[PDB]
Amino acid sequence: NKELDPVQKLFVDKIREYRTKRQTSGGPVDAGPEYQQDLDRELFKLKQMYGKADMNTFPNFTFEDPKFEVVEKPQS
Repeated sequence: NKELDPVQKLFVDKIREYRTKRQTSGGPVDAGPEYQQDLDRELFKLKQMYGKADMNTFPNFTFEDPKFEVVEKPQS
């Protein structure tokens, strides 16, 4: 495997589907027409956490799913 197996690709195409929604028209970074470099850097951070987390925290990379509904109330 060079740098993308027959599946990992779907991942990069998943973080660009959940972050894309957050974009809308007002978020982090200038968010210009090619801010993708700021969106990939954020999603790229996951691959780093998954490398040590072993996907033990995320049942299937959610970051939006309702599964988060566990303790919604505290400021945090």
